[PDB]
Amino acid sequence: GSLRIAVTPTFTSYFIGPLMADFYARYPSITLQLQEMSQEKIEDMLCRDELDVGIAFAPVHSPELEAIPLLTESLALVVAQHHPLAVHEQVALSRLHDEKLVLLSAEFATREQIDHYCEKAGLHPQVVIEANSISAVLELIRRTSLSTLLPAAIATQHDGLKAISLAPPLLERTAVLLRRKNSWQTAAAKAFLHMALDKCAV
Amino acid sequence: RGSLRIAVTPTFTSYFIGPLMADFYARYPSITLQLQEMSQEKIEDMLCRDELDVGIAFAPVHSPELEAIPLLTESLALVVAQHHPLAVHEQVALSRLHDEKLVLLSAEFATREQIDHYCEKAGLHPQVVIEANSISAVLELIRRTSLSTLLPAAIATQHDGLKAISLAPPLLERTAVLLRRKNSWQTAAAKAFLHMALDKCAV
Repeated sequence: GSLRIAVTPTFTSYFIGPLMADFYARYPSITLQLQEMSQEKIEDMLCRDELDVGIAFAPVHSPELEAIPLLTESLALVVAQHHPLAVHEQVALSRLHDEKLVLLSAEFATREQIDHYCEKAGLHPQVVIEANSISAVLELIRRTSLSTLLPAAIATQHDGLKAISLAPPLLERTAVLLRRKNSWQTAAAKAFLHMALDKCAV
Repeated sequence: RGSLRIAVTPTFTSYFIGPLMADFYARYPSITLQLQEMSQEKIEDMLCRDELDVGIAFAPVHSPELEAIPLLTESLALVVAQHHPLAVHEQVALSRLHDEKLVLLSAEFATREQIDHYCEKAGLHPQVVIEANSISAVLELIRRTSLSTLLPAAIATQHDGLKAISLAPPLLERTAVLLRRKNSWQTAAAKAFLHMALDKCAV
């Protein structure tokens, strides 16, 4: 194998795709392996040299891993263009109380965070639908007048979808690139790192 | 105004379940829905333990306590972007796979397993340059490259930039099925769901 990549669920919906596409077009000779998994798994596998690169969020728990700040992803209210709030670019955080949501199941870290900071903010929106797949959530949102909580970037990837900013912010996480320290990377791994970083410089 | 737990195999998530769940929700907004995609072995098991109300997978069903209602016929196609050299065709010879550089689902997936099986059976050994454990990742990769993939043609009708090329002869054809535990009485939500799923397939 030439390059094993693992990322937490959300990056699969807007980040890793465009990146691996570019990487492949540049170094077609390198075969790629991509797996979306929980940060615990990514960290574990990187320590066991079962993965070359990882993408997750701070803080990193394993001391043997190095973390390179990638980007700051903040959750937003993702809706269809026909959702009554779509007319806005930003709405009060208090708007969530009346939102009927479609959320990822507890399995996902994002959901976990949503629950934590919602209760923290005194917000208890009604979860009418739950799914264990981001795409399913997006699919349901496109066809309904419901909403979801996901990083804003995912919305820029779909026309019928729009990300509404929350004021004040519910959750903001720092995306990071993970690799095992004191471990020499292949030329592929290094070019990967570089490219990932060049993409977040815009 | 209660609940309804649904589970489907990976491929249905990318074209079937979404539109159906949205319709069901608009029709019966009081019912809270639970959707989970997983291996058929898990769906079957969970249905047996009354942990799921409805399942969607393929024939043959292994568990004898489960009932199986034929839903539709899903056949694998070569899915590519519109800028893919073969996109101009609607159907191509199965032999064209030898020259295709693919992006496929990993072994974890049943579809992948099937592909590897019938490919070998057909004497086809295409080169897999990229593997992922998510259909969306595969599709995302195909849209931005000139690579192809093997997935049920329907998936393509959900994306503009994508197109499904029919294979002649066909590589794989599976029978989609609705799963529920027999001798088990369904809720009104479960029943209405079953109905809607069938109305959508002209079944």
